[PDB]
Order: sequence, then C-alpha cells, then structure tokens
Amino acid sequence: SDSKTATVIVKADCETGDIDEVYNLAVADSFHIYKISATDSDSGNTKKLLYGLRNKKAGYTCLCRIFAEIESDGIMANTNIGVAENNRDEIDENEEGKYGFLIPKQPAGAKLIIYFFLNCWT
Amino acid sequence: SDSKTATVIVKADCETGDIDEVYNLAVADSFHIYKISATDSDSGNTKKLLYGLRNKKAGYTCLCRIFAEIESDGIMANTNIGVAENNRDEIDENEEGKYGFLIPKQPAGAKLIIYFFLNCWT
Amino acid sequence: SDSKTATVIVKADCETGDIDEVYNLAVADSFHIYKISATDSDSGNTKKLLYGLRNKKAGYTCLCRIFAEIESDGIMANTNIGVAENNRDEIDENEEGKYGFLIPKQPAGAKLIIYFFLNCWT
Repeated sequence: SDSKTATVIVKADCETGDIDEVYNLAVADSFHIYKISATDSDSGNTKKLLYGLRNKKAGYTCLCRIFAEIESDGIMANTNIGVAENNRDEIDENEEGKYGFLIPKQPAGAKLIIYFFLNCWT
Repeated sequence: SDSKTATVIVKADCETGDIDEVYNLAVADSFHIYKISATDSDSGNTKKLLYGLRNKKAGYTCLCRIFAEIESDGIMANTNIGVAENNRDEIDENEEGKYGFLIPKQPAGAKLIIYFFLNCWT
Repeated sequence: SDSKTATVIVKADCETGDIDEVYNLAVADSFHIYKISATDSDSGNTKKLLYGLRNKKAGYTCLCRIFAEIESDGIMANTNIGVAENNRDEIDENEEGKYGFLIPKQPAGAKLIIYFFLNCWT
C-alpha cells in the first residue's frame, strides 16, 4: 500500500556538532534526528561529526539518502566533506540510520547542512 | 489550515548577476525572484551577488532555506560560496527575503545556481 | 492538463562510470538513466562521464535540470565538477537528454551522485 517521501534539512554547528534546526519539507514527529558524536582528530585539523536518524513512523520501512555541505561566510577554507558512516539499507520502525561526516576544521560560525532524502512505505 | 512547499531553482550569471531562468518544481506567480545587486570587490577577485525573493501568496506566511553552487565547464577555479544576507525568519505576504552570496571571480560563462526551499502556510 | 515533477538521485562509480543505484523520490518506469560513455583524458588526471536520461512517459514532455557532487571518504582531493553536455530543452517521449561531467581523477571508491530534477506535463 501507501508510499511517502520527505526531505529534511538539518543545520548543525561545525564546532560542537549541535543541531541548530530541523527543517521539514512537507514529518516532524515521523523522524528524530540527533547528534551522536563530535570528535576532533588529535591533529585538530579535522572534525568527525556523526548523526542518527530514527524512523518513528508506525508501520513504515524507510530508505535514507544524504547530501551535506558546509555553510560559511568565507570562501578560503577547504569545504570538502568525507562520508563515513552511511546507512543505505532499509530502516524499520524505531531503527536508526547513522550518518558520519569528516570535515576540515572551519572558521568560527560555520555550519554543516545535511539533507535527508527519505523514502518510506508500508 | 493549508500548508505547502515548493523548490525553485534559479540560474544566474556569475559576471552580471542577471537571472537566466526561474525553474519551479511543482508557484511561478506565487513568488518573485530578482537580482538586487552585483558588485565587484575592489580587488576584483570576488563578486557579491544579492537576490530577493518576495512572497506573493495571498494568505500565506513562508520560510525559505537556500543552497547555491557554481555551475562551470572548468574544474580548476575555486567554487566555494560565502553566505552573506540570509533571511531565516517568517516572510509575510509581499515581504521579501534577501539572499547574498560571496563568490570567487569565475571564468567567463560560469553560472550561480540557487535553490530556494519554500515552506508556506496559512 | 496534468503536470508532474520527480527527483531521481543516481549513484555512479567515478572510475568505471557504472550506475550503482537509481533512487526515485515519489517514476522508475517513467525514466531510463544509463551510462553513455566514460573516458580518461590522455593525461589521466581527469575523467569524462556522460549519461543519458530518456523520457518514457507516454503523453508527457519533460524538462530536466541537474546537480552533481563527488561522494568520497576523503577530503584532500579536488571535487570540482565541470559541466559539459546538458540538455536544457524539452524532451519528448522516448527522446533522451544527455548530461556530461568532467571530474578530476578520484581516489578508489569515490562516487558521482547526480540529481535529476524532472518537470513533466501533457
């Protein structure tokens, strides 16, 4: 039967990893997105930011694909993002997908914007 | 009551700032997008491109989130984009949100593609 | 009469060009996406990856806009993408749009993620 898709745009802080905003396209109670972990490399030149998305839709199985980009007021810093953890499989109800990003150290104030492309069905 | 979302993909010229195309996903009369300003830095190494989006939907209040990327036939130029003006707040009817981008000088022909993620309600 | 939009996220391999996954947002039989060509530059420092999208929707004419990004577990490589072939025009039934990308040589395992923004009508 029923099939649904949603796009959720998450703004997170590049220094603490904290989530600043969860912005739903067309869904707020259907998913829970949370910081799992934010660790510096011992060099301090990179940052590892790890997030989880939990399917909270009773009845539904979900797929999740992602895109992420650094949002910054400067233009001189490296903004490549390395993908680490990435759950490409089905995500049952109350199961989580984990999405990890390796980012270069950013200037103060820089943000990580993560786009979750959700495809769910019963 | 009613709630709506739209994605609008705008192609603008990196040298003049002029808008080449307003491409609506699922909306053409609901919004007006326009160049406000295009200024070189006195160094001439960067470009400041500023756009406005006006809510034209009678009854509706809107949120707007953005993504932008340089579209270019080369691969050797810096394509980092610095975010400047960015209206994250509610946008009432006939109110505008202003979105400003700091870009590096690009080779001839390069374009700025701006994605507007619109979430409107009554 | 009727009007429709779809987003299709394609994962392709940066070394062979092969398509790993066609991920439809809200469509699987409406379009066919295929590798046309993958060629090294004789320098071997760049890669030219060319794809076709065929409209398979009986009755429909389509527009297609694209976004592409390198998905990689590292952060040290150039990930600029040069746009080459790009069909901006109408695409009739069983007509194809061709989309070509110039990418820098990537580390093993790196992927090209192409986003097709489809707007179709009768």
